[PDB]
Amino acid sequence: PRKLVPLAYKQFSPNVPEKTLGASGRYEGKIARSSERFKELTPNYNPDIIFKDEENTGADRLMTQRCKDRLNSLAISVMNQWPGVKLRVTEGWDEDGHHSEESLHYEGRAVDITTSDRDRNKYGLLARLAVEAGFDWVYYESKAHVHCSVKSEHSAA
Ligand SMILES: [Zn+2]
Repeated sequence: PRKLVPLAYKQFSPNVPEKTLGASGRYEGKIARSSERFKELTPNYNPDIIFKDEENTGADRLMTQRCKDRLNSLAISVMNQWPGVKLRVTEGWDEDGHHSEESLHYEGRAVDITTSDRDRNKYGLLARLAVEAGFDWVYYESKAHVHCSVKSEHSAA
């Protein structure tokens, strides 16, 4: 086994920019409910994940299949890491323009996460678990959350 080293505040892994092919790849444009690409999004109702849903719209649950798969893997690892604690999503798909101009939040490929107990001291390790869970980019963006994203299925050729 390898020793698990938490990410430090503002560290990102892999250590390259988010929207490079070695990480989560390109911005593909905003997804709105009326978009054809809204069909890229699937609602995550994993009982072992808490969703903040501050907008009261269920947007936080709507994400791409790859995002869902990586998040679901991480959910198991979080419960393993801290028995009694669960993975929590505080911001998923954003319909409201609350990020920078070309955010993967706008297309359901990024989630901001915490632990269910909101113990900020756990977040560096949470970030390392997100890397181990296979998220394509993980960024300890604020003391209050870890930003995790995935690539799209649209660079296969
Ligand atoms: Zn984020």
